[PDB]
Amino acid sequence: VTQEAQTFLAEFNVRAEDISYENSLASWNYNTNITEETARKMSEAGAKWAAFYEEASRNASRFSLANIQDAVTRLQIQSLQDRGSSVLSPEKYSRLNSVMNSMSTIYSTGVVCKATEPFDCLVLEPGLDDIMANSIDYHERLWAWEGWRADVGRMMRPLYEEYVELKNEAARLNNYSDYGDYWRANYETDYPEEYKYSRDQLVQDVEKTFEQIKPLYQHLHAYVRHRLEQVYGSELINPTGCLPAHLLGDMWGRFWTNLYNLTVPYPEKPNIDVTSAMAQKNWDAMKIFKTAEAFFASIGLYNMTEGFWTNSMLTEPTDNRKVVCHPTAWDMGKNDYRIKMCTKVTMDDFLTAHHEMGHIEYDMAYSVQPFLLRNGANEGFHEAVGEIMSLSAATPQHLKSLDLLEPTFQEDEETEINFLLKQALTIVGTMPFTYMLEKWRWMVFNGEITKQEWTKRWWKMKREIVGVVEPVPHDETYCDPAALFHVANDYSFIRYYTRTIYQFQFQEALCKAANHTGPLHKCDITNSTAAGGNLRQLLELGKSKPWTQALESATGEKYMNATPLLHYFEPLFNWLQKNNSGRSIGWNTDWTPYSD
Amino acid sequence: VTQEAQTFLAEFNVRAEDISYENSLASWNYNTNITEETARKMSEAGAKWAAFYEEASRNASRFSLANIQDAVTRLQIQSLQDRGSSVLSPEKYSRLNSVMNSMSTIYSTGVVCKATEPFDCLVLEPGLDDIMANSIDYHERLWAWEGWRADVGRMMRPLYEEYVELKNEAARLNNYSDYGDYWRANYETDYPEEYKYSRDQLVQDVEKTFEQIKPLYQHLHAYVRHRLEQVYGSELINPTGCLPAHLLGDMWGRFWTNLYNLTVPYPEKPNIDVTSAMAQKNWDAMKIFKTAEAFFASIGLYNMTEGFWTNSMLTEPTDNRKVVCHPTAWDMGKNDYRIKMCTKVTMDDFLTAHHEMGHIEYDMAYSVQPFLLRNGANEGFHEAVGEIMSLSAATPQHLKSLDLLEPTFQEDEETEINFLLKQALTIVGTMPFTYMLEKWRWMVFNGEITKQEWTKRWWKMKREIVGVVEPVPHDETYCDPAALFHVANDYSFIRYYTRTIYQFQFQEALCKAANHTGPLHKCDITNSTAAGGNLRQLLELGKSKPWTQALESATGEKYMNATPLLHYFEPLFNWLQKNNSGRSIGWNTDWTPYSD
Amino acid sequence: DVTQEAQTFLAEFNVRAEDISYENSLASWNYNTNITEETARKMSEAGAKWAAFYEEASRNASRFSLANIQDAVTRLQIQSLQDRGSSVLSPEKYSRLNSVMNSMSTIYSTGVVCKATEPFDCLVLEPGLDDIMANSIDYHERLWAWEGWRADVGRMMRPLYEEYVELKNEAARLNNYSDYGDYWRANYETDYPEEYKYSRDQLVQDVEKTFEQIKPLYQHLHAYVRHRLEQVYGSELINPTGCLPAHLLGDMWGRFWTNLYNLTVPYPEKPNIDVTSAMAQKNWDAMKIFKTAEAFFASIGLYNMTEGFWTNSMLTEPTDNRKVVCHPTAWDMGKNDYRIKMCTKVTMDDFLTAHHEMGHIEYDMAYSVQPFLLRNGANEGFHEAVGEIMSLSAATPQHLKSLDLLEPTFQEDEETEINFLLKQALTIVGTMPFTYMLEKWRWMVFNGEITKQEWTKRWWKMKREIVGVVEPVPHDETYCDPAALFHVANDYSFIRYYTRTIYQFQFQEALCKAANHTGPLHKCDITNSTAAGGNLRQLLELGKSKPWTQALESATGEKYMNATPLLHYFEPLFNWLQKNNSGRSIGWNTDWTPYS
Ligand SMILES: *[C@@H]1O[C@H](CO[C@@H]2O[C@@H](C)[C@@H](O)[C@@H](O)[C@@H]2O)[C@@H](O[C@@H]2O[C@H](CO)[C@@H](O)[C@H](O)[C@H]2NC(C)=O)[C@H](O)[C@H]1NC(C)=O
Ligand SMILES: *[C@@H]1O[C@H](CO[C@@H]2O[C@@H](C)[C@@H](O)[C@@H](O)[C@@H]2O)[C@@H](O[C@@H]2O[C@H](CO)[C@@H](O)[C@H](O)[C@H]2NC(C)=O)[C@H](O)[C@H]1NC(C)=O
Ligand SMILES: *[C@@H]1O[C@H](CO[C@@H]2O[C@@H](C)[C@@H](O)[C@@H](O)[C@@H]2O)[C@@H](O[C@@H]2O[C@H](CO)[C@@H](O)[C@H](O)[C@H]2NC(C)=O)[C@H](O)[C@H]1NC(C)=O
Ligand SMILES: *[C@@H]1O[C@H](CO)[C@@H](O[C@@H]2O[C@H](CO)[C@@H](O)[C@H](O)[C@H]2NC(C)=O)[C@H](O)[C@H]1NC(C)=O
Ligand SMILES: *[C@@H]1O[C@H](CO)[C@@H](O[C@@H]2O[C@H](CO)[C@@H](O)[C@H](O)[C@H]2NC(C)=O)[C@H](O)[C@H]1NC(C)=O
Ligand SMILES: *[C@@H]1O[C@H](CO)[C@@H](O[C@@H]2O[C@H](CO)[C@@H](O)[C@H](O)[C@H]2NC(C)=O)[C@H](O)[C@H]1NC(C)=O
Ligand SMILES: *[C@@H]1O[C@H](CO)[C@@H](O)[C@H](O)[C@H]1NC(C)=O
Ligand SMILES: *[C@@H]1O[C@H](CO)[C@@H](O)[C@H](O)[C@H]1NC(C)=O
Ligand SMILES: *[C@@H]1O[C@H](CO)[C@@H](O)[C@H](O)[C@H]1NC(C)=O
Ligand SMILES: *[C@@H]1O[C@H](CO)[C@@H](O)[C@H](O)[C@H]1NC(C)=O
Repeated sequence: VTQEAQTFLAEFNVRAEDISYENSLASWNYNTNITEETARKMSEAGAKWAAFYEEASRNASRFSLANIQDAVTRLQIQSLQDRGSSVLSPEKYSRLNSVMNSMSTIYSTGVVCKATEPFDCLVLEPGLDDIMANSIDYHERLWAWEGWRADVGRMMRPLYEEYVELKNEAARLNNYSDYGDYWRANYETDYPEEYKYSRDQLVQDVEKTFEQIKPLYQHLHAYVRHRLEQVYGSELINPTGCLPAHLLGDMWGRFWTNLYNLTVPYPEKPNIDVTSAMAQKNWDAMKIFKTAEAFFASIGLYNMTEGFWTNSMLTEPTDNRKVVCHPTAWDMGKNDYRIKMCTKVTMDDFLTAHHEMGHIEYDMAYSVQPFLLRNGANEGFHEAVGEIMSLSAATPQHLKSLDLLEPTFQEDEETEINFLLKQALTIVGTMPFTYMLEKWRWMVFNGEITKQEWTKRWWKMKREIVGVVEPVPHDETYCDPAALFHVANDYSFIRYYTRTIYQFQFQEALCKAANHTGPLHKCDITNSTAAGGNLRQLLELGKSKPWTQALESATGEKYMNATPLLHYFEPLFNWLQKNNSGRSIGWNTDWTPYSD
Repeated sequence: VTQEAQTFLAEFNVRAEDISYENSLASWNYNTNITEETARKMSEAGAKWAAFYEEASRNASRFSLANIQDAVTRLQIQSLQDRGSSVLSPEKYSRLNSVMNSMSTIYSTGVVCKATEPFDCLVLEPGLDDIMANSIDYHERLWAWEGWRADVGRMMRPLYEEYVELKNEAARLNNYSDYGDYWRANYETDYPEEYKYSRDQLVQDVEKTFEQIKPLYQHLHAYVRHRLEQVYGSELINPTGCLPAHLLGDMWGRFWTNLYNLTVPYPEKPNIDVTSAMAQKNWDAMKIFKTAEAFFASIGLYNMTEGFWTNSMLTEPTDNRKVVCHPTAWDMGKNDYRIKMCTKVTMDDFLTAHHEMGHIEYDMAYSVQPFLLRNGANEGFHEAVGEIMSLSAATPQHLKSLDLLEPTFQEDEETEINFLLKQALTIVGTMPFTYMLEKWRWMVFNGEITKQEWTKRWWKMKREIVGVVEPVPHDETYCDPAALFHVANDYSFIRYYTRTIYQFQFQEALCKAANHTGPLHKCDITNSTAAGGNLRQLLELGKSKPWTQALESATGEKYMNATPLLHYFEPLFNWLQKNNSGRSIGWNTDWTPYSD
Repeated sequence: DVTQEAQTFLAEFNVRAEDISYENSLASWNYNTNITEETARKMSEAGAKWAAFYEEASRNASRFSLANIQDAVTRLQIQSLQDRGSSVLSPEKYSRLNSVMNSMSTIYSTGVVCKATEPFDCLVLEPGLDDIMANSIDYHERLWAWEGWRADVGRMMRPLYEEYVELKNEAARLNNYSDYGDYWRANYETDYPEEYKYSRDQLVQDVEKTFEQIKPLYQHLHAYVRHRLEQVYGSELINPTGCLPAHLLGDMWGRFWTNLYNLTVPYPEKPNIDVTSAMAQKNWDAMKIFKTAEAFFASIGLYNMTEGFWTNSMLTEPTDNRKVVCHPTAWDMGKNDYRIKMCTKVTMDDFLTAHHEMGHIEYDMAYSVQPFLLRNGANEGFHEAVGEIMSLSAATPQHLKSLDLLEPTFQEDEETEINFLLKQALTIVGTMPFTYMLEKWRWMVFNGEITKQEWTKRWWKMKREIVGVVEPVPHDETYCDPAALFHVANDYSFIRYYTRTIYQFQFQEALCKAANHTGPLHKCDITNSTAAGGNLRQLLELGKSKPWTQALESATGEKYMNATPLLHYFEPLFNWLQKNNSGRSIGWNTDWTPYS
């Protein structure tokens, strides 16, 4: 029984590595060389992965987990046993395909058109993304926002209602309750009793730690809301009500980082922008990577494979070749670590480079585990591992190490509150947003939000949870969640929440390992070797052991804990309490622009 | 002004000699003992030398060559009027030192790391090298080649471009069109008449002698090509196209010597194994350096000094201290001649013991000349002098005479063809590699090759002139010339080309003077006093007379002639004309390992 | 809310103002095509009617809170209109300034310097001193014209110039500007779209930031001319290591070095590219010039010329018909009236001028569709910049050969290319230090950084500092040498030429992108590129609706002035200038003057 399980697994893994290697290959050649053959050869290789993974999961299903003896085979044979969406019929399964594919190309090809002159039609990326990052014209930020919602979003709704049907349907067939139970199962460490964690206890710990985080945000919300008035006027911001989504710093208010210029604490102070110094010194892309390399190399982490320095696209491919420049790390496989990035000589990219080289390390580290176990402990682990590198690299003492800053930079509590704010805008402001978004999706798969309360219970949950109100009413011809890439591309979103909490559990366990004396935000893990130890011990695990066990072994705690996050931000917490003395620290759920 | 210039050289020759002797001291001390205190003192010495020669150079600039009658004092106040890198502003001097100082420490610290498992990083000092000399794995030789280029070659690229800009500015401040023009100032014997050689003439005559060698290079090329199809196989070697740069037997394809084992014409015959003959003759490093001086005194010349015996490092001083084991012959100045060498009992180091002592004798003959003229008649001479030596030493006449070859050793063609072949790998394989490397710098300093087409035009010349294609496509992010030490450490290269022609013009000259009749390759100048008389007259010259006069007085011809070489390699060619009847001398300059 | 009241006020202002300024352009067209006294009367009457309408309407608009206007467009108009300009000042101080301004302008036009020998005949600028300054090589004749233009006319300005700056500066402050230099620097201030802002300080920084980008280039062009001008004037009058004397630079100021080409021709035995002869043979009039220019615009996609253009425009000096302003200008008369004023000849310079002055007409006819108060180039330089990219493509020997102006057998070797590139530099690179330093000395005089007692004292310290030009005769505070320029006596800004010359190359590179032409930028013509011309249409159709920073982005990709495409253009000359500037210097001693 166990003999055949290891036999079958020994067969699969061989043809599997070889066939998804063809799929990393075909995908690379698409993203770096965007044409139509590459379009074909990518779906031609994806299809081969789908049907080999389909059949092999049916084969795998034959094996009863009760009659397996290895903790390691059970876990392999378990995960391969998830037919996921092949459980449904070929007609229904391809109706889910076309519906999912149409949602996708609707998103990709969207456009909202101006109202005068040539009726110029503008695309999300980057036209609309550019207006939502940099514009302060209330009515032009609205223009883009309600057009993206009433013209693409409208084109989403019927599709999404089928998607939800067919996804829920398939899900149930797999002994899950809704397609949100399917996704929660990523957090399920059932198997060791000391480390048992259910799908339920994910929903609970999510909300629980949000609540631990809610206060900080409400001072960030009350802060931003106030210097949002200075720019748009008292007519347009209710001092004490929810904030309009079009005014949040990108298309959805996913992040608030573009509202920095409007909400910088101490404006008369400089910044930590090294792009200046970086470049003064003829600096190039490699130097960014090769310094990222010596960071990890300093921690006793893995240098970069030769395949890495050849087969990566680290810079934009000069001319005549189109590229999905979004930074990405590919565990291509068969020992093929590559990074995709149209790198520039900027501080953002410098930290982005650290972040992406982190994902590789993780991929190299757990290269040792068998093919089916070579992924992060759970979904939000990869991301946390990545970002903690940016946490250390961005510090001023590390930037004084690399000569990218003169010993003149004063740690003025001003630039400390400047730095911490830009961080929270990004890192805090997304945690209600990401929680509410994936909640709604859970509650729709739940059926708690019936199909006739979608646009009602969405914008209600926006107002009550996130502090964010619609500037124009929406009926049920809109599908505001499918306004966002991940909702319409069949991607989970809770991970970005669980990234955030985990990365500060990590950063604190790591900055304890190196005698760190004081403010978390001034921690750099470099030259630790000791921290890197704990860091290597987790990363080489992939999914070999429950996410609970590796969180405890590296940090000391078996469970998601938002307290370390709250440490990383205490100075700013204290600051928002003291600035927002005369404001209420909360929001109304009855004021809307329309009601004003 | 003759009188004063003379009085000024009077002051300089004494001050100078004394200071660069302290340098020779410091630098030697670094190479016989590699610790911190030695490198520092070495650098402090290089300072005082560098400063002293600037002021000196500046004072000689005051003078006026055409108001100096004595060609001798003309000559001396000339070479003293050249600075370079010093003419540059006090701020740009540092920018050039750092640029090179990081280039050079980039090449020394260079590693490349695998992915197979414990990611193991390998330097090029004792490793990546071994992989290129001893390997048959296309993929691993690609692993090191491509990786050496995409870690280091790239890591040089923004540093070569600065060096090139700042160095051309110095050459031009020194009234030379560019840094190529600067470098070809060596060959300028434009002062004495009838012997004027202009710098651009070197360019033409290097090319004009190159063409004479194309027919021998191309057959040698087209033979190994076939020897490589039988190792790596027809879908890795194009039988009518270039040869992939990584299969060539060192890191750069510079010398094809380690390819003998693949390419040897008669692998069933025997090689010259005086090694084990030296082994059972209880030989030691001393006995080698003693049979070498005993050579140098049968050419009627001088034995070694007492300083050579006690100051030289001839046997590796164990590992109790660390040493630069590259074999160098040091003319330390103030009458002090040393050789640094990690001599073992290898037929090869027995040859390099003759070759390096050759340098010393040349050093000693011209010791009678004034300090600023105590150097070889041009760069090419000195590295040739020592070669005409090892040419004689290893010819089985000379070996039998040392009782190191059987009293009845037979010289059938099979052994004389295996011998000549192996040599031609060493000596003919690198004539194209060398003409084409130095061309490409020349056309970069000149401006003919622009930064947008630096590596496009690099690899295009590697194909046309050299018959050698890249295994991986390289873009403008690499700087493949600086993957090689000489390029990254600011060293002129054509000297290895001029050398290889000279050594054979010299050696026919001396085989004539020795009434040697027959194959040039079987010539020995031992117990030849007519030979040595000729060679001493040339050797005392130093740079006192035009290198043309020098080359004329000893060999008759006063310019480079590729035809003594075509004479030494004549049996080989006739063999490569018949052996390649079925092959196609030539190479397509289009096919690549990556075009299907 | 005020937007609506302001749109009513506009529409009532635009009708009547289009109506009056048309009369104003008419009156003054009638003046510059027919210079009687009745035409002076009517030109003044018309100017004063306008002046009244503008005092009268900028008052009516002063009471309009710009922040209370919703349209960027309808705000930008009301903003412009809100500048009283010089109308702010008293009735007494406005007439003062105007009369101070006229007597400056008339001194300039009527100024003479006389000879000193026989009937003491006196010379004028247009058909007099200019020729001496543009043909002569007799040092002491050039000194006569340059030095008599500054002690007759120049000194007739000084008191008027001091008065004018004090008056023009009150106006400034009363209009909320810190000096008059600020008022001027306004043109580049764009700050309505918050992604696309610019401040009057940023101009100063960026003019200085780009000028440094160009200094190395202008230095080698300076250092080449100086060696040439020694060759003529000898060693005692032109210091090899020092500033050129000021009366030896091509015209009365050295605004352009163009007329030194005869003296600094790189390869003077090649066939010249003056097409003046070929047109002479082919029997061209100006109508052929203007029709080939038209067709050029036609060829790119831009419009042909209106009837009103051909029948109204004076393109030829009136034969037997009164006096005329010859200087090429291009009149956007109003009411869809486009014309050109010019005294064209059959000479290439006018041929190019016909492309660059039909370019303002193309710009005009394009933004015609804009509102009246928005019918201008997005800043000073844009307008001149459009024309100068028309002359670029017109001036290439390739575009010249196509018109049969060059022989079909015109060897376009790199010697005529470097010959052609040098003449471009002599007009273009020569003038940028000229303009910057001058504007820099104007701005600082208005600042107060340059007090009255140091006007001339500072002026020549800046000539010696920024432009490498020294005065052959000492001057003092009874001079006002800067007011010997037309634009200084006639209150015209100047930084435009510096900004124009920077824009034209961001333009040319962006349009040669669209034109599918690769290679040296000097060889790009854009004729028959409907594509190139369409991009140029969507720029040109804007006028001033959107900010310039944003115009530059939508046309070149970039938002800020960039010296780089101008560096690419001249890059070949710049490498050639380095080689042919070897035993020379790259700079100037500020201390040496031809009298000290
Ligand atoms: C990681 O690699 C380093 C060497 O690579 C670096 O590359 C550059 C980006 C620059 O940072 C250089 O300083 C580095 O050299 C390894 O350190 C070297 O290892 C070799 C062989 O083990 C040794 O001979 C050298 O002396 C070392 N260099 C120094 C400066 O000490 C390091 O061991 C590698 N670590 C891992 C985990 O792969
Ligand atoms: C070079 O030295 C020899 C003697 O030293 C040699 O040392 C050893 C290498 C050994 O193998 C032999 O070659 C010699 O022992 C000089 O020759 C001797 O000179 C003396 C005095 O002039 C004479 O009486 C001896 O007969 C010579 N010995 C031989 C073997 O000929 C020789 O002069 C030296 N050469 C020069 C250029 O100084
Ligand atoms: C601009 O005018 C041309 C016609 O120009 C005439 O002929 C050319 C050879 C040139 O020499 C001009 O200076 C002449 O005045 C227009 O081309 C004509 O377009 C119409 C309609 O598009 C077509 O029927 C004719 O065949 C064209 N004439 C030729 C000779 O091909 C051109 O469209 C005008 N461009 C504009 C308005 O932008
Ligand atoms: C190699 O160099 C080191 C350092 O230059 C020598 O060590 C020094 O020896 C002297 C006298 O013996 C001491 O006073 C110094 O303090 C030593 N310095 C250091 C850094 O140890 C060493 O002697 C040299 N080795 C040989 C074999 O000569
Ligand atoms: C170059 O020439 C100058 C002038 O003759 C020498 O300058 C003097 O050098 C002495 C000794 O080095 C100093 O004591 C004086 O102070 C110097 N005087 C001046 C005016 O420079 C200089 O030494 C010469 N340099 C060389 C290397 O020969
Ligand atoms: C070519 O082949 C010979 C024998 O196959 C190799 O010779 C060995 O070389 C090493 C180092 O040079 C010596 O220490 C050994 O003693 C040699 N072996 C024998 C049997 O003599 C040689 O290494 C090969 N060359 C290459 C480039 O692989
Ligand atoms: C990109 O793809 C096209 C067509 O698929 C192909 O012709 C081209 O050579 C490719 N370029 C690459 C892979 O660099
Ligand atoms: C020029 O002006 C005078 C007086 O204003 C007038 O009489 C004459 O006709 C005018 N000529 C032209 C061509 O306008
Ligand atoms: C300014 O206001 C006066 C007063 O009503 C009006 O008569 C005049 O037309 C206005 N001038 C303009 C709008 O130029
Ligand atoms: C540079 O040196 C050569 C050699 O004499 C000379 O002919 C040339 O004129 C020198 N150039 C300068 C600018 O001094």
